[PDB]
Amino acid sequence: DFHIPLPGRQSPDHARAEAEQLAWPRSLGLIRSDAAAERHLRGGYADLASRFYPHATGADLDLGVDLMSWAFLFDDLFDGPRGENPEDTKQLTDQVAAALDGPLPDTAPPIAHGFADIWRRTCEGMTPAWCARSARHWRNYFDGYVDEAESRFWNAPCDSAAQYLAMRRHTIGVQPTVDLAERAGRFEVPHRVFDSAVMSAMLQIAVDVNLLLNDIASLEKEEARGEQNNMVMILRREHGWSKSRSVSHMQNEVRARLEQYLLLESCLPKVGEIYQLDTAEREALERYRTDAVRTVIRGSYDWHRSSGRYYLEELGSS
Ligand SMILES: C/C(=C\CC/C(C)=C/COP(=O)(O)OP(=O)(O)O)CCC=C(CF)CF
Ligand SMILES: [Mg+2]
Ligand SMILES: [Mg+2]
Ligand SMILES: [Mg+2]
Repeated sequence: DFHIPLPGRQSPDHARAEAEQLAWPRSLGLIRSDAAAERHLRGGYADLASRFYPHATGADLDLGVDLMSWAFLFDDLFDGPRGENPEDTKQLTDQVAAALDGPLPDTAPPIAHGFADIWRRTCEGMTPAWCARSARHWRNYFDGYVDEAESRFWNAPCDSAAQYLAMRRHTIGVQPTVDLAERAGRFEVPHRVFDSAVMSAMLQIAVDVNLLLNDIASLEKEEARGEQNNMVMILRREHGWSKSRSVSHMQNEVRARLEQYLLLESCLPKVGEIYQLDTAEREALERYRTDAVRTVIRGSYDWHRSSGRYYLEELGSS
């Protein structure tokens, strides 16, 4: 339990989105057995999308559903030996990230064709400058998986919280998730305001809160697997604390960050005057605050407590 002073929201079209969530990944070759389908439904991935994107319905919401489907199918391809070899991790991430640049060869693994279909749908109808900034966010995410594989290979665990966050902030995938809230909402935050120091601090709070929530929710699955790059394990190594002290420390950190997040929300009216936002930009920035940044913070908190997540080698083979 944590202090998330934000209203819980869920798309009114969530029942349909959960009922139809399997048709897209099955048609892409991402779910190939019936047991794989049930394993997927147990993740609650359409549920998570409907809470990340409460403002989306219909096809817009289905794009968010497919993003969560692909994202967790993708992340599963690295829990095994591939996530241990940075050469093989890079080999796969480069075939996925290639879709950001052009058409994939038909020999690409299905996980890459899945990403290509999502990225094609994310960009259509957005400004080219928005597509380029989002493609950069994806490349940061893929490169982060190669850094995590480098840490496991050379058996160099993250010795500090600082060194962990510099790596986990990219692999958590929050920024590509927030980017899709703009696409699913059919709006764009003023690009000069996205780059502002105030917005970056708010975005960084949303990332930190998410990875802290995830490191606590999946501590058992990572303790039973000897993983050393988890915030509760790193705090015990960095500060010599117990498990009960590090966990309560992480509650205080998500506590302090969400109060600082409120402080920054109150600065946005002044931030808009600084960048001379017209009324339309003022509204798009308001939508970004409530339908993209707030939703990625609150939506993750509700879903980490309800997700069942707390044989796929075919998807990464040419
Ligand atoms: C791109 C997205 C998800 C991809 C899957 C990712 C990055 C999952 C990151 O969590 P992991 O520690 O790698 O494994 P887990 O499933 O939690 O045991 C959006 C979901 C946002 C999250 C924020 F925390 C997922 F936890
Ligand atoms: Mg994982
Ligand atoms: Mg991972
Ligand atoms: Mg985890």
